[PDB]
Amino acid sequence: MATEEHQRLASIVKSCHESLRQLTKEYGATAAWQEHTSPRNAKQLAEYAKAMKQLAAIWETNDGKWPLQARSRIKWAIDYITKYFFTEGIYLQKRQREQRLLESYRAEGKLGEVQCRLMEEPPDRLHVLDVGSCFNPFSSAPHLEVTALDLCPATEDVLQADFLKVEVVPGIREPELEEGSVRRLPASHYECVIFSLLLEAEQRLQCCLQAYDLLLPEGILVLITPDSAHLMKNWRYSLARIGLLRVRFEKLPHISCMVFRKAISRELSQHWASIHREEGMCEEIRI
Repeated sequence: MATEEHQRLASIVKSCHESLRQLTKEYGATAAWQEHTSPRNAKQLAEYAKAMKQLAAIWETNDGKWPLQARSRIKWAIDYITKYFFTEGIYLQKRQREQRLLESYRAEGKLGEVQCRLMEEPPDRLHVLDVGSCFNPFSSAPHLEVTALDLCPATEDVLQADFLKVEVVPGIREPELEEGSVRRLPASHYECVIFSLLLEAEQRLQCCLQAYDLLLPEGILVLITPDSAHLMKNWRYSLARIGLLRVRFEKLPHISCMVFRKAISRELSQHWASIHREEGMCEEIRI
């Protein structure tokens, strides 16, 4: 029961605390810190100066509490990402488990010849796209290079954007902002995409398509949804159909947490959908 849930929860957070202490030692500071302590614009030095006033104020007022206290579910998300790319090389584990299946499919002759795409060695700071972000929390981690965007951002550092409305155009390496809200995004760029803003048919699916396009080969898409059962399989089919496979499902005490991975070949995951289509599964993403 929930005894297993909590027993796993507490262990994940200990793993995360330990791992992040280590990572901080290596990186010296967070991505935002580096990007901000060297201001190129007058606006940038303003941000610096206001942040200094913020720091003086945080040091004198209270103690032992950095204001933004990240929530436990988010801590799971960091932990998983760190393990998938760095500490546990799970992407490689999955690359083996996936290549084996492709072999098996071409052996049946069920899948023909396939051109694939695999990812190079993981970079020192991982491109993370936190969609529908509240307080760009993944910015707190040292190894993360976060691009956060909310429909209605409340921080200076989250980008005005409607996710479903952005052209994912390959050949650029930076988000393009026309009129203070994002118009164009670099296609196949991010190691990880986080559906912070949970999805709740056609819209509910297209968001995942865009995510797929934004992900690099073997990238991850992370979904947090509360307890508020068989539907998950009925559209794990649908996700597999688009091109990604459920590579993790954890049951937090009250929340449920999923990670899908952009497979080595899209044809692979689509054929896998064919095999595992339980009769009475919609091609779309439903509540």
